[PDB]
Amino acid sequence: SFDKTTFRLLRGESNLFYTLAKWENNKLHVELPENIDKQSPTMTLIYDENGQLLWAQRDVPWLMKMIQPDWLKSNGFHEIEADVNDTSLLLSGDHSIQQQLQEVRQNNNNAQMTHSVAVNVYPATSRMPKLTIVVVDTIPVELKSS
Repeated sequence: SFDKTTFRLLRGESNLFYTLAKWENNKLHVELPENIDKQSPTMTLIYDENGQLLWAQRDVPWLMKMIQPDWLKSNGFHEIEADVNDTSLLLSGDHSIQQQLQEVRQNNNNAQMTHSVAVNVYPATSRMPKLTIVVVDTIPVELKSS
């Protein structure tokens, strides 16, 4: 389930990467230093107006397969369910949550995890072509803080 905090985090990251991105010589450039890459747990994906991926913050095949093409045309919100192993492949970043994730695995037979997804479509501007930015919250809602 979405909460206001998640809405702001996802939208904020979307704006961060839209602002960071630049189009030059017919190509998208996302010059991303490491400390900003690790700043947030979220994972950002950027597609062109035809739904083709231009840049991914991290490459996680199972998740990419779950982002439906028809979700990339207009602003929206979506939730994707996945098993614990897939979530571990998506988080695979900072122990804190990871430690909690293993706790969930042990104490549940086949717990289902749910990941929050926000889609933001940016109309073309004088300096950037039309872009669709997808931001995935890598911390499943079952593990969210209160």
